[PDB]
Amino acid sequence: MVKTLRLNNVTLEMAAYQEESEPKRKIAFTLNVTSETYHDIAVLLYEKTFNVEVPERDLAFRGEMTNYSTSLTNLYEPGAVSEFYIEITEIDKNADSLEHHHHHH
Repeated sequence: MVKTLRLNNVTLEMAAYQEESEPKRKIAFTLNVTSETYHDIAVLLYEKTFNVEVPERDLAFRGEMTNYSTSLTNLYEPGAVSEFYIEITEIDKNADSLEHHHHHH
């Protein structure tokens, strides 16, 4: 029961968590963001890579957002309002081959 879900230190709730376990493990969780902070969030879309960590199934996963899902939104407190898509595909090495690791870590 995937209730304890963390996206890079950020604990997350959802409404419709749906992961495709075959040909491509796509973690599609429906995040219902509310109109409270939705102002900036409407501008946010996919953004970055996500470190999906789940203690139950034991998955310290770092998948990529293909950024072409045609969905919007990224994070922020899930209430029960704007059901949005954050469907993260099982990361491939298709997108570039450079170890682009240097943000602040």
